[PDB]
Amino acid sequence: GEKGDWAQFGRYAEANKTVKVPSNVVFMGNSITDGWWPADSTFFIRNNFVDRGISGQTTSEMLVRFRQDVINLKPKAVVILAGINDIAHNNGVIALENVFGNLVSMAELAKANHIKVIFCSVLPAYDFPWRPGMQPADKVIQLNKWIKEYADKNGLTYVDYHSAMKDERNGLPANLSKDGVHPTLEGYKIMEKIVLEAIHKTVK
Repeated sequence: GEKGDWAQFGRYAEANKTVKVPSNVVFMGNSITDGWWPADSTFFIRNNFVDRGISGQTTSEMLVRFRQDVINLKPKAVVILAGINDIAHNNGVIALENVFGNLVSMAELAKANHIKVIFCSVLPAYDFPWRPGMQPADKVIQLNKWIKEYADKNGLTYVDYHSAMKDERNGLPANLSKDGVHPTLEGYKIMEKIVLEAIHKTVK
């Protein structure tokens, strides 16, 4: 089995100790959230957002890490962008319904702790250069259909990055992404506009 810190509790354990609690908005995510600070170093700080993205993580590590990096920070809301690394099988094979199930468990834990959930559409992806031949495009669309239907049925805000960034093959175009999965600064600026509008309408 695993030898190290599987859920990567060690990544933000120290950072959490100097976060002012109760906090404002926590961004929970994978490499897309983790890549935001190098692209725009003041995005989180100028909006009083807490960045808790960890490269390569699936919804499974996130559900386990959720208590330390979200619940214990007592935020008004949590912005969740997750599922692409589950589609890439980063933590092994997982059925798409079980990926959705992990997101539902995060939503239920947040609601039980009086945290508003802001769900984000999984970004378009046509192929994983690091995991070829997985055909993720339609899997992303199926997962987003479930996320959106859950968000609508439970009065949660849905952030549709996917419709704003997709090309004709339901992937990311070269100007928005270097690997067709992780955004460039141009892609992050599209995302910034959409998520800021969603947060300001949800969080007062």
